[PDB]
Amino acid sequence: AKNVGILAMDIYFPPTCVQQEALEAHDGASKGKYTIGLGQDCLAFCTELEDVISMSFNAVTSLLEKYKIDPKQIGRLEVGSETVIDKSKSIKTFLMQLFEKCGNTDVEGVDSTNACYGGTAALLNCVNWVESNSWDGRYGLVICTDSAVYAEGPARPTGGAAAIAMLIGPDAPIVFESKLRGSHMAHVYDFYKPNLASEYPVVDGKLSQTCYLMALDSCYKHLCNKFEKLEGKEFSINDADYFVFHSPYNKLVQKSFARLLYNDFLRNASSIDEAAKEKFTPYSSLSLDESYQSRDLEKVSQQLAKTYYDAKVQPTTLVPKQVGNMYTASLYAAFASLVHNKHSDLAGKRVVMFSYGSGSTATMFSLRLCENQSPFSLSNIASVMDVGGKLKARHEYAPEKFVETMKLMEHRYGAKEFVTSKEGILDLLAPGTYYLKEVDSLYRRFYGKK
Repeated sequence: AKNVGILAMDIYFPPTCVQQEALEAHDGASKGKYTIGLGQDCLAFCTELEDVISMSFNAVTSLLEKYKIDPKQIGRLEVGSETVIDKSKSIKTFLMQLFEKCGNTDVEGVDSTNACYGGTAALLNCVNWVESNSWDGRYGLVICTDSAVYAEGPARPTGGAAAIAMLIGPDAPIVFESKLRGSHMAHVYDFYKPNLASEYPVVDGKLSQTCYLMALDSCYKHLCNKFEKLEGKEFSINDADYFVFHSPYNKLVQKSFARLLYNDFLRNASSIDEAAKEKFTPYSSLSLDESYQSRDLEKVSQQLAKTYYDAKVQPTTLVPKQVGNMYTASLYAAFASLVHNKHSDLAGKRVVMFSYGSGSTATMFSLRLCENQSPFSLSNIASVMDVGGKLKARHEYAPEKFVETMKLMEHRYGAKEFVTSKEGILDLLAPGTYYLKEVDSLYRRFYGKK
């Protein structure tokens, strides 16, 4: 199996959304608190008719369909999600209905979990499966799916929902540079969900910033070390064409890329020019511990990174800014944004990906993009995903109707024995979309289509 990586991708997000500007006004918030301070424009959200299962159905069926993939040709199916539906029965098992109809039940894979990192863990397991002695010559299929918008509180504007499906196989247009990565994992209580009966997390804002930056620095350092062994030169921001990040909100993306410039400063890397050096020098006496909480450092790193950001990062932001936090699918939606925006110039380029999940688990890994024939080509991936079209076909909710919907979702969370209400909503879903009809008295969920 040569050149293993991503062959095909498709993406689903709910058409129902709320504009961040309007939400600012609805809340008691000063203008631009969300659109500038978070860097977020719009928030897609599941109504009562949509959930992680239904969104996965849309994305996988669309992928299978538009790339003309025989479902019998899937040898492994894996799911990343932090959205808990059952404590025992995996989301993977639900998705198997989509293969049973073909009689394809000999399929490896289950669910991977750690916060926003589960989709990455699955992706890597699937790539490793293709390269392994156990590979049977069939495709791997990875699903990242998540939905959560807190009905109340300060975290409500940072919600979102999507499912991404990725077909994995040899001879790919998107190739894993297998040795060029670094991971960081640790036992921390930065952000976790310890109360099984509620969606509210315990958050330690203090620890969480320290944890995320520590993971990012550490992944970058490990990847740089690997690069130095591989290519015999020190890595800098100049050695990749694009940097793609886990993108819960856009401001964190800006800070993340800027932190990489600071790292380059510390390593006296060649991305750091004359003037940049002089900008960072006042901060050369800061300890690492000190570096994580310095606002002044943040702003200078931001000033330095500014020009590189528009070239290397900005094209990865379309979907996350228009949809919101997609949790496990976030990084892959940023990547999908990149393909949408730059497909005709991506052949030959290096793309660095950074995946994070609180608790904490993180990996920075590198991809090389390649010219390939359709249907497994960058151009055909951009065409199939139709991100432009999906964005044009959205339906805006007033913040009012949005808040009522979130209260409704709060009511249906971990609940049994109800029928969803289709009146006014089904009209908004595109033709062929899966939706939740009812959850019976034994918590069993039933779906329709269209």
